Amino acid sequence: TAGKIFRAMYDYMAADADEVSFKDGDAIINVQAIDEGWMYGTVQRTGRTGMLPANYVEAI
Repeated sequence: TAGKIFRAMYDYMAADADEVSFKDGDAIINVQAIDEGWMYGTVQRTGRTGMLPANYVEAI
């Protein structure tokens, strides 16, 4: 029942207040998903919500 969840694999560095800073090993959820472009979830490491590069995080 809605248990896809995701996971990051790199230490992305937010460029502004629109992205997030998740590191490899941290987990995240999925409030949105533009696909073929960027993503959106709440950093479980702190709770900030922003965009994420699909070329960094992946599913598990």
